[PDB]
Amino acid sequence: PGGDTIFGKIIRKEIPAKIIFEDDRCLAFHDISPQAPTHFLVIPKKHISQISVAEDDDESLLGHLMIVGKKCAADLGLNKGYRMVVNEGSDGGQSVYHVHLHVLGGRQMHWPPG
Amino acid sequence: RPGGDTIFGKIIRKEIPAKIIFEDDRCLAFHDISPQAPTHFLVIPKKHISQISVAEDDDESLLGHLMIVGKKCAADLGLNKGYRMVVNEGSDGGQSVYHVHLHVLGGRQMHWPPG
Repeated sequence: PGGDTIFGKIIRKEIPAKIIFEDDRCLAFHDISPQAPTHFLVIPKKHISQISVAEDDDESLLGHLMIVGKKCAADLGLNKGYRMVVNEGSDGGQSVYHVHLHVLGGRQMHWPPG
Repeated sequence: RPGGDTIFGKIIRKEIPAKIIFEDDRCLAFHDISPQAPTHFLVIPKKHISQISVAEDDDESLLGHLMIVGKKCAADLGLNKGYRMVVNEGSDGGQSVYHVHLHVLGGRQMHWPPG
């Protein structure tokens, strides 16, 4: 395992998180520093440090994060829409080196996206 | 019609011009006409899916492929300091074209919140 980051600790259930959905290969949970009325993350259980090092073999898994994200969004009542975000590196503002998909909604999201 | 009715379908079929970065059997990457960062491009599926909220379970590989292509193009374009990937859904998400698309933005510091 899950990796040497705080998201690894969350996957291993070593520290608490408000879990929305789990399966054998990913976990969705509310972000601890929410930027919208609904703001959650979907992360793979496989430790991929960042999107730039993902491989072709990971394509199904990455797509799974997005499908889980959109299903969780529907379940959380985000019927007016939402925004998904993946941050990479310094310029991307990536805060934890474990791949994570942000899903934000419950308010108008603006442009540019940061 | 292959590619759908939106202006992204027109781009897929080469009916309107675009600044194409990458093309394969599943997707197309091209620069955004209204960039919000020094580098700002889109990766879209050739299969028309109107928005992420209606994607099917069987679309997983294709959606993941958009991200792999996004990160490969970012590398090929020299975005070594990082970048942000964005999918907009519906009104609150600020979606203006109803054909699924992955934004990739870089070349400057991106801020938080992401809009």
